[PDB]
Amino acid sequence: HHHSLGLMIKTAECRAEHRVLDIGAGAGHTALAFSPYVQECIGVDATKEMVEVASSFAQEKGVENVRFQQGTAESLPFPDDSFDIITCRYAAHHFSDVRKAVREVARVLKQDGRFLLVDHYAPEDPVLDEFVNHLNRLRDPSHVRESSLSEWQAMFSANQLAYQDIQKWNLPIQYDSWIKRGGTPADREKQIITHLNHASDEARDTFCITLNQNGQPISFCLKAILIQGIKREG
Repeated sequence: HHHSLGLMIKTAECRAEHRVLDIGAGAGHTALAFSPYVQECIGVDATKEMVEVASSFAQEKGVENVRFQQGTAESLPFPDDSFDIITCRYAAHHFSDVRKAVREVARVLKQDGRFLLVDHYAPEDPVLDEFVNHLNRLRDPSHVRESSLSEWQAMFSANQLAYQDIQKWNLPIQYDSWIKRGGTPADREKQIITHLNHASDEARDTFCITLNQNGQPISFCLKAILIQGIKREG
């Protein structure tokens, strides 16, 4: 996911004295990419296993200014106004309570600090919203919900973040590879195939659904965005 990462780095306007928090840090790629440009990166991930993976990956690359810990966005342990930049890349759809996550992000962000949020999102039309959320939940039972852009705008406003859409793009998904990386079993996959094959015309257009004549899916697109939040006042 080099495009989203490069976009975030570009948009962040990194300075050498900046402190960065990465929410849902995974194997540590986002934090490592920021590390040459800032003073310090802190990653939080929900699983102990990813915290250990990220830390050994930092060691293996010799970076000394990145640290990882276990935690969730819904309860960040950090003081108010402590980060210059907060990043969240393809993680929000896994939050158990996104409204509480944003409240926490806003709390720990410094005044005029930047929240850089990349995720795929639900179209405004509730039927397309539902189609894509169901598709992603079938493949990943960790999936909670991908919010609409309306919803993000309302959550930012609720927490005194200025909202800006930096870039929107279609995120192309190669079906065979997507199923393999999800480890989805045959019966779960059969449900995915039925879902894609029975898509409305509007869903087929919106999500760029490509199929074989025998109904075996080939590709589709998710709707991706980089949103920037800036902490202001109320």
